[PDB]
Amino acid sequence: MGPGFDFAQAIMKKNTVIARTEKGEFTMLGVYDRVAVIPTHASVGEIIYINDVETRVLDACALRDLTDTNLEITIVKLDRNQKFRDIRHFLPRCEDDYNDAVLSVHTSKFPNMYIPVGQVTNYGFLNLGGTPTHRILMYNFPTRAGQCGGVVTTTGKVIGIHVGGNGAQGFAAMLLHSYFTD
Ligand SMILES: CCC(=O)Nc1ccc(C)cc1O
Repeated sequence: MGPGFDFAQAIMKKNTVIARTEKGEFTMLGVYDRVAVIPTHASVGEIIYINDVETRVLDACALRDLTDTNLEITIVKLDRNQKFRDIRHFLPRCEDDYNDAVLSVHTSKFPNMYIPVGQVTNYGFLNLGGTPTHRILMYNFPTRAGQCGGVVTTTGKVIGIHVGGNGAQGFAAMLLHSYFTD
């Protein structure tokens, strides 16, 4: 409907796949080459389904900060025959607050879904399902089951992936440029 939705659509149409694990279907953001991200609670194993195709996982790493605190991001390298568009230049370098974000989801349950969530706070620490988690973004939208892995964007930046909610607020794990240096 406007330039926020425009940037979000451009990311969804080229840089997402539907990932299926034993824990469900998730929006999965492709970042560069065969490297993507997914919430760590997806419990990625040695095999994953990508757009309903059986795919070997070449590597998977559940990220933690240097205090050995969960970040809820798993980086996955897929044995796929095609590379993602390189979007690392859209990733923020530092922890920040944001205005006017969009949360975008693409699954069998919620195809072509876009939500204007408004202001995003650098919330920091969250007890996420009992697990102490750092680098959490918060937005005041009543997000639901089915939105995990959703992409959080502003105009020109890809800032996080949706990892939870409390019925009134939604929570995303930050993406930082430093997670994807090669
Ligand atoms: C029910 C399985 C379980 O451990 N759930 C769970 C809760 C919180 C987080 C952060 C990850 C999770 O995997």
